[PDB]
Amino acid sequence: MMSKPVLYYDDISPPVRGVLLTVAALGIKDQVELKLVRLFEREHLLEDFVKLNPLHAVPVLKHDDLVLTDSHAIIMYLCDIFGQDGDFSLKDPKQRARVHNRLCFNNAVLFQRESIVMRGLINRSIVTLEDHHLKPVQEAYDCLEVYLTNSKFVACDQLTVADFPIVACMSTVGMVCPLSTSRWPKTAAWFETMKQLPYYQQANQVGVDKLKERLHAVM
Amino acid sequence: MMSKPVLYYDDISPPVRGVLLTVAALGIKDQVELKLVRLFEREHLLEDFVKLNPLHAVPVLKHDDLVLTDSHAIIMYLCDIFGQDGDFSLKDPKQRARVHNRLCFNNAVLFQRESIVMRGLINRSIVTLEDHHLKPVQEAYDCLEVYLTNSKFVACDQLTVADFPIVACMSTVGMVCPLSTSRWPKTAAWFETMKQLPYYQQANQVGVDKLKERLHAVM
Ligand SMILES: N[C@@H](CCC(=O)N[C@@H](CS)C(=O)NCC(=O)O)C(=O)O
Ligand SMILES: N[C@@H](CCC(=O)N[C@@H](CS)C(=O)NCC(=O)O)C(=O)O
Ligand SMILES: O=c1c(-c2ccc(O)cc2)coc2cc(O)c(O)cc12
Ligand SMILES: O=c1c(-c2ccc(O)cc2)coc2cc(O)c(O)cc12
Ligand SMILES: [Ca+2]
Ligand SMILES: [Ca+2]
Ligand SMILES: [Ca+2]
Ligand SMILES: [Ca+2]
Repeated sequence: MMSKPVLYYDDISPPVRGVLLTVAALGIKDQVELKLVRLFEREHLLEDFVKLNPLHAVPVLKHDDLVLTDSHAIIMYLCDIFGQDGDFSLKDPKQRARVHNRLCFNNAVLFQRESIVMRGLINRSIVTLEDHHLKPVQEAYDCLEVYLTNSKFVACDQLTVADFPIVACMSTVGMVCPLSTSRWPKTAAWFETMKQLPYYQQANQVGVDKLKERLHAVM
Repeated sequence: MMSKPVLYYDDISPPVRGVLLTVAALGIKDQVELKLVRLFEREHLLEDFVKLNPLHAVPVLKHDDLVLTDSHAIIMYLCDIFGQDGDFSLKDPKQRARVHNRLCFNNAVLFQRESIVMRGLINRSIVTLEDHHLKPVQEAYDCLEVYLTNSKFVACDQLTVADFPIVACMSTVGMVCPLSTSRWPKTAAWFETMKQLPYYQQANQVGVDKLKERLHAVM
């Protein structure tokens, strides 16, 4: 009779996969109900979903009357109510701020730059990738490489929920802007490490593979 | 001998002014030291600042060894350590998530759309504003109008720190995409309310006026 959060989702979306990765890492796959909202079917444009989220985007989390409409806020909230006593705890204010700071980096920099390119490719706004498209992504790689020089994972020396949105993005934009282990060695090593998490395949690779298939169709 | 946070800032920046508004609202203007980093002088490109923040952007907050490089994470952190027992408290997990959700809206939607237009204008990438420029801003207004129909302020019925980044942005992009009280009545009424906060003039209007002058020069 506990209230279960409901995650409105399409796992081709990197923001969605950041949450899926988080749900698995926190061990709460059984406490979060899923509700599929298929982007290529345009189910995010249905009147109910637009009423739920005027941004008409996934993911969305509904928990009782709480409606979160950004993967990054969903991730922090799931940590608060399910991860306070574990390895992903955000109880310490400086630790919470370190993690939040890198969530902001993903939301405002890395995913923004990935989505300009990916949205243009999907809607056929771009047919050929020019340097104007990939240079901002490589600048984001440069920043990530600095972060992963200063700590072992994106926000500190331990894995945190901030690694999950960034790796969801990294594994997506990587198909059009591949990581060079020589130019970004700390980032490549971190990427390889994250792919080895036991839940990486079901929480992130499935969705990447579906998007790769959609991109092969449009290119 | 308490450690004072240091805010690296230029108040022409809406993200900076979201923090300045927060600092005043929390009553901590005396607990946060300021360090000016002038964008038009290119002080954000100096080697020290780039080492501090590879994104070479303001604001930055340094507190002991903690370095936050996004206004939205700075705002949440200042609430945690200075506002836990007051009217802007984020101690409740659902309240924190509501506020964080609208910070994400500002970081990922409203400010992103404001900055594409403002950056293009400043660097002369755009000389005339076309519908491709203002339509995404008006879509963001449509979402904000929904939020302000469901609650009195952006995140709930009380003023929260989420109102401050959004009003910093709103007062900036408003100079190129004016709010229509007939098309967005709840947003206009909220905007007028925020302008009446006693700290609005020094924390936000000064910086807007400087940017208006910079825009008059470039247009
Ligand atoms: N900042 C948001 C971004 C969400 C987002 O952009 N989702 C995309 C898929 S990657 C979407 O649903 N797009 C549909 C649309 O924009 O109409 C988050 O992290 O949740
Ligand atoms: N998401 C960041 C954005 C910061 C940002 O874009 N700041 C701009 C001024 S509005 C800047 O310093 N730009 C300089 C540059 O990009 O080189 C935040 O909210 O702090
Ligand atoms: O934008 C999209 C859509 C999408 C949205 C609406 C629609 O009708 C069909 C596909 C689907 O997957 C994505 C994955 C990304 O990594 C990204 O940056 C953007 C998108
Ligand atoms: O981008 C800028 C710069 C800027 C950055 C670097 C520089 O060398 C000179 C001005 C200054 O003020 C801004 C205000 C905004 O509201 C915005 O969206 C973007 C900017
Ligand atoms: Ca179930
Ligand atoms: Ca309906
Ligand atoms: Ca002082
Ligand atoms: Ca130096």
